[PDB]
Amino acid sequence: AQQRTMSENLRRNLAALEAKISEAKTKKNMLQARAKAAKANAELQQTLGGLGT
Amino acid sequence: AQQRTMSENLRRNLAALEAKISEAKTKKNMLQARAKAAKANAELQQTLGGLGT
Repeated sequence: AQQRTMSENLRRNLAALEAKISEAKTKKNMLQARAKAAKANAELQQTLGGLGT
Repeated sequence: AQQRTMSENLRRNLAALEAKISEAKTKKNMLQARAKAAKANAELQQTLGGLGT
């Protein structure tokens, strides 16, 4: 009875981590592109304006 | 008569130790798993949150 309670606690939190990794991988696809876009846009904003060289 | 009283005292406390070792072995089975579970869960709680890296 004790083992069964302990195992359930472990069985549940395993599912939570696997779901969490899935959540991270799903975002990581789009975040990488967001970071690339932002820098190029920032470089462009300087170009459009007079700021810097 | 003296020997018989002395021997009984020793005979009894032997049974108590053997029972005590049995009590320890029965718990040790489940305690080891409890200790493993707790650490992995703690590591996971940091992951779920923002705390640490």
